[PDB]
Order: sequence, then structure tokens, then C-alpha cells
Amino acid sequence: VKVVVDSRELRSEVVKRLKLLGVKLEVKTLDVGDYIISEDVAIERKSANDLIQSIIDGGLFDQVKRLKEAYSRPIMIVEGSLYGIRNVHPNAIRGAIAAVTVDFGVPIIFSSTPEETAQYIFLIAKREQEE
Amino acid sequence: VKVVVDSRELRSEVVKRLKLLGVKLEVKTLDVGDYIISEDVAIERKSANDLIQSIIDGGLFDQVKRLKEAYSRPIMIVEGSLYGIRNVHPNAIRGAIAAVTVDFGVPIIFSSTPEETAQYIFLIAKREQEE
Repeated sequence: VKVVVDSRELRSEVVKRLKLLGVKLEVKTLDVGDYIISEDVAIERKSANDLIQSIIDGGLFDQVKRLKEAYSRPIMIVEGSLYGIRNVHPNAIRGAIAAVTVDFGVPIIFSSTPEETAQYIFLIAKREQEE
Repeated sequence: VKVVVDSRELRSEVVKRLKLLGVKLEVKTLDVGDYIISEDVAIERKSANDLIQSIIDGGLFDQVKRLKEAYSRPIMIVEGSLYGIRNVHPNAIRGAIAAVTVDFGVPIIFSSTPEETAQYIFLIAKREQEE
């Protein structure tokens, strides 16, 4: 399977696992998105910490808007646990998650590690290729 | 806020928290869905164990199909951790999650406890009422 990856992700552990999985990567510098699966499917990788920060600074929705305007079927993979991270009420996190997935209609898949993020990218790309 | 709840959920801890949150519940015996928010929004509550079992028995997709045919905007809340549950390869769980959220287009929100499930139902219902 072939996946386009943004230059900023090139040396990540996600890319390492993708390569071990046999994925053929094409590097590009994208204005939006981290891993492109097709003309319509693009994946944005965001750490749990960065998700919370974007909620704190009120920048999450602008980011989702930008993703949707660039791709018809964008996907956000949130990496790392969202629990145990104080300084932010659980309802703020839950509320943001519900808004993105239900209102903006952008799937939010949760990954525990960069390796798991790669496994998700891989299985989605494979399905893309098969159909 | 008003929420319709299926009779089978009446004595759950989710209902207890919903009541503490001030939600006004109307009980019904639904052929599909556990908590109805509006004519279009319905929530299906599924434990992590039951999600895995439905993957093992190949019944998950039929369930999602049934939800979509009954409601235009269904939501699935998966309750409990999906990690540490052997007898099933991680890719089987990841694959199922990707299919439901990305292909079927049905959001899959993850909750750690029945209380969190109630908090999600509450915030979604409130937004429904406000708009």
C-alpha cells in the first residue's frame, strides 16, 4: 500500500512502524493533514496533550474546519491517554470530542501509541487499495 | 433536558447519573437504541466486552446497519477499556472501529464508566435542546 506522509512526520515512530508493515511512503510538505490515504481520505495525528491544549486555546474547531475543507473524508487519530490530565475538566474534553465526531462529522479514533497509530493508518490504507 | 430511555437501561448506573444531572427521563421499550435524544439522534450503549463479542461473532455490522436504518444520526458509546482483553487480536478491534466510524459513518465515543456515559448523553442532549 502507498501512503503520502507530511515531512514533519518522517522520523516519527509511526513512520518506522509503517515501513515495517511494508507501506511505501511518499514524502510531501502538506498544508494540512499528516498522512494522506486517498484524494478523499486524510489523517491528522494529534497527541492527547495537544488535543487538550487546542481545547484550552479554543483552536480545535478551526483545525477541524481546515481538515474538512481540504478533504471530504478526514480522520483524526488522538494518540495517548486523555485521562489523568488535570488542569482541564473532563466535560471540556468530552464536549470537544462529541462536537468533532457528531457535529463536524469527523471520526476521532483513539490510539495508545505511535505504533498503534501506524497500525490504524495501515489497515485503512489497505482497505482503500482493495476497493 | 428530556431523554427517552429503553426499559432495559432503567436501573443502570447511567440512568442514576442522568437523574442526578437533572435529566427528565421517559421510559419506552425500543426495538433499537438505548437513549433517544431526538427524532434523529439515538445512542447505543455497548460494553467493551460486548463490542469484542460482536466482533468475534460477526454481528457488529448488522447492529450498526439496524441503528442507521432507525436513526439518521446514531451514536455508539463503547464503555470500558478495550485493552488487556486477549482472545482477540488488536487489529480485529481496530479494524471494526475504523469500519464503523469511517465506512458506516457512525461515531464511536469511548467512555470509561457508566457515569461518563451519562455525562456524554447529558451534554449531547443539552446541545440538542439549545438548538
